[PDB]
Amino acid sequence: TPLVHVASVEKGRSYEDFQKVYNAIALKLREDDEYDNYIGYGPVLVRLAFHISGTWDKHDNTGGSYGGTYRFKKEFNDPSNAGLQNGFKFLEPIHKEFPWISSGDLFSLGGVTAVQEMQGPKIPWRCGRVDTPEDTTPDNGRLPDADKDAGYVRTFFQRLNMNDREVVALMGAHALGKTHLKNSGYEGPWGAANNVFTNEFYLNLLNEDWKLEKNDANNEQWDSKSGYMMLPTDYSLIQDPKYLSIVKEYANDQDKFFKDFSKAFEKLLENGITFPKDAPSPFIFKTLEEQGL
Ligand code: HEM
Repeated sequence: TPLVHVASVEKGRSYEDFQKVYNAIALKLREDDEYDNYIGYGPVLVRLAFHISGTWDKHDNTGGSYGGTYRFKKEFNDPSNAGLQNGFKFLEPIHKEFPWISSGDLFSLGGVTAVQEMQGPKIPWRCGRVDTPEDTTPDNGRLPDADKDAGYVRTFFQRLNMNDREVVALMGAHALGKTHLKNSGYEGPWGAANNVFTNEFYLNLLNEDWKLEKNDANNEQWDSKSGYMMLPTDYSLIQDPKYLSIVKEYANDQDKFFKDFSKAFEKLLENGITFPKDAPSPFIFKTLEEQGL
């Protein structure tokens, strides 16, 4: 009925092979630090990992990270994906260097690398994604809109099998990077340390004095006097009672948040994939720092 996407390890590669891809990405993150006014490419990679995974549909098993379909024009030119071409271009040279890795594996590894190199938690990762044909490319319109409420969010996430806790954990990724008017019709960062992974998102949500205003693209956003912004969907996390109690917990305990994020992120990246019993267990990569590089 539903497609079956069985993970198949890149022939003859082991842990050491993947750690090398990881190190290459990480070294290039360290090196191209001027991107986006010195934010670096971390945030854009994280966003890319979400976008390639978020097209999944638990009803017929289409979309998700397995097929590396973002590589095709249709998905590539998805209006919801505007701005991601920057993460793509960042990874190309890496792919050229390690041509045996599948796309889905590369896109998803980039997210993991980014998180860990920005001092986030360790995210166990699995290889085995296999490139699929251009016709397995999902139609545009499966990614979420920003101008909605908590109801919308819950519903949307349900399509990916995520519960409340998972939604809130994943959203703390909004501590990174910022919105760009030309990309999404929104402008401004969510906080101050936008290239270090922390629970800042939750603190800003609870602690700032947010004002609803229209931006230059004529969209509504929540603006704070500190110069931060929140999308309607971010703001909805404090409008929903179930969401709000989790926001508070995270605001209160970065460690808890890191644990929840880690699990949720890996789940997101593995949705739609079947891992045979002989498949290697998830790898945990060392950072540059841990290797002394
Ligand atoms: C309701 C769900 C979500 C909505 C509506 C949403 C919407 C957006 C929008 C409109 C942008 C700005 C794009 C631009 O102008 O460059 C953005 C950026 C971003 N998104 Fe989300 N997002 C959602 C969930 C997530 C999740 C689950 C993650 C990862 C766990 C994520 C990671 C990011 C990151 C890191 C950025 C900043 C990228 C940069 O600085 O280039 N988002 N998101």
